[PDB]
Amino acid sequence: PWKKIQQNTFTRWCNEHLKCVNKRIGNLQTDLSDGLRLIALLEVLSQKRMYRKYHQRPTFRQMQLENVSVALEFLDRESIKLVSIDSKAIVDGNLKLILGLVWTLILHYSISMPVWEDEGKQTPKQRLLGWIQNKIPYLPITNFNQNWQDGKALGALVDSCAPGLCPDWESWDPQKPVDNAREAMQQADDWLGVPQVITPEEIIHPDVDEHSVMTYLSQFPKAKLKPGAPLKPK
Repeated sequence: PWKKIQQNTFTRWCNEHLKCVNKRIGNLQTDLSDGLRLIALLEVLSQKRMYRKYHQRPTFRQMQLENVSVALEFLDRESIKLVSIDSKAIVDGNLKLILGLVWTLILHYSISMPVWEDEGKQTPKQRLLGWIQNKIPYLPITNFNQNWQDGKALGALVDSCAPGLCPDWESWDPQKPVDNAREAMQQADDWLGVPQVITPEEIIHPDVDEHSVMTYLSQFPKAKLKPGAPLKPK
């Protein structure tokens, strides 16, 4: 069951981007095969259009391979190195490899490229880990799994971005993981506008993979306080 968390998160992350161009993925293992959603997703992330024309209604496997080819040449031109990916992998629904592709895109567009203020030559994992640490310097943040399990750090992070959103996170009962996670995230979703690409039940699970957590947490650096945010002190 928990072995679907990365798939779930990666799927939500894609939909969050695909909605603006009115598209959505139902099944990650099969909905990027005709290459149309993959192309759409790339156009949104890079804000650039494809180098050549593609088939807007690929019924045949050939047209799908050609379609993914457009998406893959696009990545090749942007100098975005992919891991063990060919068109055949996407079109045939090789789950493990398309997930690798999504993480590659997530890593590139969400952590490597973006401009981040709040001051936070280093691996992407280090950059995000550095930004987060700077936000809550009173918690030893060294990883993207165990540090978030009790759900208190999530409250600490949200309140750090907008002091007053979760002011008494420190007094939160550590043995109520989901309630802490939900509270923190729902507030981040509401007033910091970060989508819950990973759910509170998943973020605290013992098996949660660092990638899923990084995908969700990679959304805080560019987050901004909304107007009318209910803030309460001590």
